[PDB]
Amino acid sequence: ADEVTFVNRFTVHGAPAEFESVFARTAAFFARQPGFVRHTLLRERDKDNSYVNIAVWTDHDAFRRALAQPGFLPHATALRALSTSEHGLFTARQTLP
Amino acid sequence: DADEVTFVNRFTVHGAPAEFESVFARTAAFFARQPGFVRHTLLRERDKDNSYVNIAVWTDHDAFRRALAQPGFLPHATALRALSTSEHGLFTARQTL
Ligand SMILES: [Cl-]
Repeated sequence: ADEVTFVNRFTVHGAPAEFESVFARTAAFFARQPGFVRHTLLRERDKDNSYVNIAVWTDHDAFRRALAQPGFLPHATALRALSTSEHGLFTARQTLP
Repeated sequence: DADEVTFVNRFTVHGAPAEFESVFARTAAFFARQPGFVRHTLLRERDKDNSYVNIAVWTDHDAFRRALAQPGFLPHATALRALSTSEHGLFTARQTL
């Protein structure tokens, strides 16, 4: 299978510190799932309420098994309370180096 | 500031995706010769032919800006403008695992 990259754009409606806490707990959850490779949370420079998360998984099935975990639900609910999300699943076509 | 910057550029490709990808490879190689270039990833949305995201990391904003100001960037920018629409943002990494 090929690696998949999940890209999630967040518009944060409450306090960014609270969002980062909730996000940190979400990321720790995913980080102990089989097939998790890496993640980066990015904050937009000219804004205070704009974030993008990039998460890499070994394959599509590992990503969906993680998302299907009942243990994700509290994290999904908390994130939904604090933010509007637009997400997509991608594959990498070029990487340099 | 002196913070590492991550440039996120979302593209809708209206010409041939193969031509878009080829132009991008040459664009990335140009950037790879620029001081302060860290890494480049071109992502394609799964089961869309026409939706891409470039993630480009630079040691700081000034190194990025200077790269975009080089005369050598112009042919690449010109080719991308012929083939795609795009929306960009500049970000700083907040969390990583
Ligand atoms: Cl990442």
